[PDB]
Amino acid sequence: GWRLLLTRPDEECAALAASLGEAGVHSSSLPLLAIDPLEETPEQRTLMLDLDRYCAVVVVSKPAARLGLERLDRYWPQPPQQTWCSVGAATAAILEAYGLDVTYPEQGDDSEALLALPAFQDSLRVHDPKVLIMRGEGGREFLAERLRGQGVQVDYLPLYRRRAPDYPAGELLARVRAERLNGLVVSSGQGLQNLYQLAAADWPEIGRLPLFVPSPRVAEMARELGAQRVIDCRGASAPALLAALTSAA
Ligand SMILES: [Cl-]
Ligand SMILES: [Cl-]
Repeated sequence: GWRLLLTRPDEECAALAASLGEAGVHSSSLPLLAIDPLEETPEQRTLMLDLDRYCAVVVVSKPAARLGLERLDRYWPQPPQQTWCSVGAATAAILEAYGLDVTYPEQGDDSEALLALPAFQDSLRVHDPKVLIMRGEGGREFLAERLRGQGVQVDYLPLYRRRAPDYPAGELLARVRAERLNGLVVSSGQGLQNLYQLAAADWPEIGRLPLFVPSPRVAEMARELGAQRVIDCRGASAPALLAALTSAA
């Protein structure tokens, strides 16, 4: 059967490993990014104290929901009236567990899916619309750029930095060989980049394996890097990965 390398951050990695194990798929976890919470600056705290200026808040990732909820809880006994948005169901559920109503697409692989969602566009129907994006220190500029194009002002709240964990030399190749892995999962472009960087000289070998990517954009990024077997899952969730595994080899 399928024997997969997972490369997602540690917390999301364990939840995926468990789902895959429950479905009877073997996996080995090698997080290619670690999540380092950011120290809130005075300018960032001000954004949070003025959270009620935003008609929508977009949470781009599971760590952004977790860390973003900490600051919400810190500064808001009662959350202001605004629309909370997510790209996927899995990010939405962290917010939902807190008690928020979340706007998100059902297909939901990428920023585009949220951007095109009628419920999301409706939340922008406001005088001088302002949106807050909760995310890492860096990321995709697409959503901000597009929102600004429609006359929406866009602020970022960085919550964490993403860094490559330090592994003993050869960890990636050792894992693929020792665990007889026949597939790789990445869940983002940065994750895919870190994989290429860590593969280094063994990339011709590693790039050979079925590479399961969450979206068309990441699929394109992977071809550009020389990955020979690029597989587009319809999103980053476990069910999406299972359906993609069934269809592949
Ligand atoms: Cl992954
Ligand atoms: Cl970052």
